[PDB]
Amino acid sequence: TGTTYEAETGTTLTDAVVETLYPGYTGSGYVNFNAYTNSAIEWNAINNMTTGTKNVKFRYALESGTRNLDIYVNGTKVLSNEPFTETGSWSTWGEKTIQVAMNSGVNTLRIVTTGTEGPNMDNITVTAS
Ligand SMILES: [Ca+2]
Ligand SMILES: [Ca+2]
Repeated sequence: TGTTYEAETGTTLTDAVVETLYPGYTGSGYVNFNAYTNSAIEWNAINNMTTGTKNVKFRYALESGTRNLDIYVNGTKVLSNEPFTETGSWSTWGEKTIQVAMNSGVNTLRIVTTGTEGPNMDNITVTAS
């Protein structure tokens, strides 16, 4: 089974802030990206048992539209403009899972806005595929 990492703690934020306005988040809050481009959340301590493909499941809210994020693993961009589709409400928390390669031990994962801003981000769950 997996490990959940909160977006709001254990992370470095760039042009993004922790908030609690919309209910239903896990932990102490969620992250609101503020800039249409170059806002970011970086997890610096994702800790895996093995090297291989991981399921990374984002819990997020997005009232309308699709917003795209670049995704970096260990400093290298591995997904470009990955879509996050609407959930319908800022208090509807949906899920999106990507499959990405990661290493055993401690890894970093960063998600970055690229022109469409971002979903409000609650947490990620990482599971070996
Ligand atoms: Ca925002
Ligand atoms: Ca959270």
